[PDB]
Amino acid sequence: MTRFDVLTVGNAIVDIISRCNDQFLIDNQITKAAMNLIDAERAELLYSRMGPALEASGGSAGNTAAGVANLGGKAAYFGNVAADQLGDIFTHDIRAQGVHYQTKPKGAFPPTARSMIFVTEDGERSMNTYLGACVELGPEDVEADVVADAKVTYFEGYLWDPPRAKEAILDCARIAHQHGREMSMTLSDSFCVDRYRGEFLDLMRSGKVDIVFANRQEALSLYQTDDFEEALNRIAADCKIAAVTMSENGAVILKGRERYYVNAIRIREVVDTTGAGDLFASGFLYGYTQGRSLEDCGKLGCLAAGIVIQQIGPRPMTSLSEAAKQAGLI
Ligand SMILES: Nc1ncnc2c1ncn2[C@@H]1O[C@H](CO)[C@@H](O)[C@H]1O
Ligand SMILES: O=C(O)c1ccc2ccccc2n1
Repeated sequence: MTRFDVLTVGNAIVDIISRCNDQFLIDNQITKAAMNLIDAERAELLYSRMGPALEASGGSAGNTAAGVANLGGKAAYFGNVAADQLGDIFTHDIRAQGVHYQTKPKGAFPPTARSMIFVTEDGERSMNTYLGACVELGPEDVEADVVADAKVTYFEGYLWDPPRAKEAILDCARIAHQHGREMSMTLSDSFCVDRYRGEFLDLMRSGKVDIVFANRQEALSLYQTDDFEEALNRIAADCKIAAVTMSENGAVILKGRERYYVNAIRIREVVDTTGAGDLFASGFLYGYTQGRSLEDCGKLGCLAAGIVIQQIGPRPMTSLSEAAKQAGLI
């Protein structure tokens, strides 16, 4: 037996969430629906223009680990915060969910990462992220025993922005594969894919990544195409398993020549799309590490995604395991 189902690795971030009108995005030159990297000065500027807000632990991979644990799986997380109040919040929330989290802060400065997330009337989220302490994540933060004892190690494409995180990920891939485990990544964001297109392709083609998560936008960006069918064919050729999400249109899981389409759950109303892809990965990787069929992994993904988009904030505040039991996915 193993000690963990899923280890995730990401930018440790606290979210600062507010609703805005569409004009706000245009006036502030915020790219809608994207992750927008910002410096400390821009962070202060945007915050001064933001309305009253709510705070919640975030980080894409963090959300994913929390979601695995909520479902009843065993999760761990690597990510670097600062020794400050935001970091203490971050540490509390993820450990409180029963996720193993032992990455040690290096000091108080730079401070813990935060993302100002603006939710428009259509439920879309536009993130503005100051990386702070996340720039310090490196190979020293790899808990080798944790990687070795985890069935799957999953990481963000977003980790390619800070300088040394990629080296930790390469160490992770080596360890995971030497112990017969699997590696997984999410493409994270279509602009992130654009920044690191060749690098991400090489991760898949060299076999460093076994399982890739993408949405439609990321897949189209990856192969620089308007043709979604081309994108699916190419992604299936480049990685062992691909899980591609398509919002209200559900998901498709690809493995060689196999394709498994999965319907999205019908929604009351889309409240806030923040976390949707993260929780799709929770559900998928929980199913995968429980030995479930690829279709059933996709079902568990879409269930968790559907739940998170019906609340404010990125981590479901209700029981995913209960929801899966009621859905017969157990
Ligand atoms: N650069 C980033 N790296 C990792 N996660 C991010 C980044 N910017 C925003 N997020 C997280 O994305 C989550 C939504 O997927 C939010 O909870 C937010 O914290
Ligand atoms: O075809 C492209 O080259 C392409 C496609 C999608 C993109 C999304 C964000 C940034 C750059 C992109 N570039």
